[PDB]
Amino acid sequence: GLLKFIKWLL
Ligand SMILES: CCCCCCCCCCCCOP(=O)([O-])OCC[N+](C)(C)C
Ligand SMILES: CCCCCCCCCCCCOP(=O)([O-])OCC[N+](C)(C)C
Ligand SMILES: CCCCCCCCCCCCOP(=O)([O-])OCC[N+](C)(C)C
Ligand SMILES: CCCCCCCCCCCCOP(=O)([O-])OCC[N+](C)(C)C
Ligand SMILES: CCCCCCCCCCCCOP(=O)([O-])OCC[N+](C)(C)C
Ligand SMILES: CCCCCCCCCCCCOP(=O)([O-])OCC[N+](C)(C)C
Ligand SMILES: CCCCCCCCCCCCOP(=O)([O-])OCC[N+](C)(C)C
Ligand SMILES: CCCCCCCCCCCCOP(=O)([O-])OCC[N+](C)(C)C
Ligand SMILES: CCCCCCCCCCCCOP(=O)([O-])OCC[N+](C)(C)C
Ligand SMILES: CCCCCCCCCCCCOP(=O)([O-])OCC[N+](C)(C)C
Repeated sequence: GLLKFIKWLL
């Protein structure tokens, strides 16, 4: 979880 949202943010 979580990492996918950060990959979008990046
Ligand atoms: C600054 C913070 C101080 C500490 C406060 C206490 C917070 C404790 C939070 C503990 C949360 C535990 O989540 P979990 O059971 O794995 O739910 C997620 C389940 N899935 C992966 C299936 C979506
Ligand atoms: C704004 C204030 C924020 C404070 C944040 C404090 C965070 C404390 C984190 C404590 C360590 C939690 O490690 P964990 O659940 O085993 O991680 C790995 C999770 N998976 C196994 C699902 C990959
Ligand atoms: C993008 C990733 C998002 C992950 C979100 C994970 C959410 C985990 C939530 C875990 C909540 C389970 O504790 P609860 O029964 O409500 O605890 C009691 C709470 N009080 C002491 C304040 C009454
Ligand atoms: C990036 C985030 C990682 C997860 C960090 C842990 C978050 C834990 C939050 C738990 C908050 C519990 O509060 P409460 O008073 O029982 O509210 C209940 C609110 N609902 C009825 C809408 C569920
Ligand atoms: C404001 C201060 C900010 C400090 C921020 C510190 C960040 C620490 C990050 C610690 C990351 C630990 O990764 P890990 O559990 O081994 O990853 C497992 C990843 N997969 C599930 C994809 C394999
Ligand atoms: C008040 C709310 C503030 C929230 C602040 C959130 C900070 C999040 C920082 C997340 C940093 C994640 O690092 P990472 O790549 O998994 O680290 C492991 C490094 N290697 C890949 C080289 C092993
Ligand atoms: C105890 C520590 C303080 C409380 C921290 C609580 C953090 C909980 C984070 C929960 C994040 C849930 O993401 P969500 O709405 O499903 O994502 C948006 C999805 N769409 C883009 C498709 C609309
Ligand atoms: C008001 C509160 C604001 C809090 C804001 C927190 C933001 C946290 C951002 C965390 C970013 C983590 O980056 P990373 O995974 O190491 O990037 C890797 C990127 N490349 C693969 C291209 C090298
Ligand atoms: C505790 C304080 C919480 C503050 C919460 C602030 C909420 C408002 C965040 C608004 C963020 C807007 O980003 P955006 O232009 O859609 O990003 C797109 C990013 N890429 C171009 C890399 C895809
Ligand atoms: C602090 C400003 C917050 C507001 C940002 C608004 C969205 C702008 C558009 C998205 C910008 C994406 O940048 P990034 O690929 O992650 O850049 C990383 C650059 N360094 C490798 C040099 C650290």
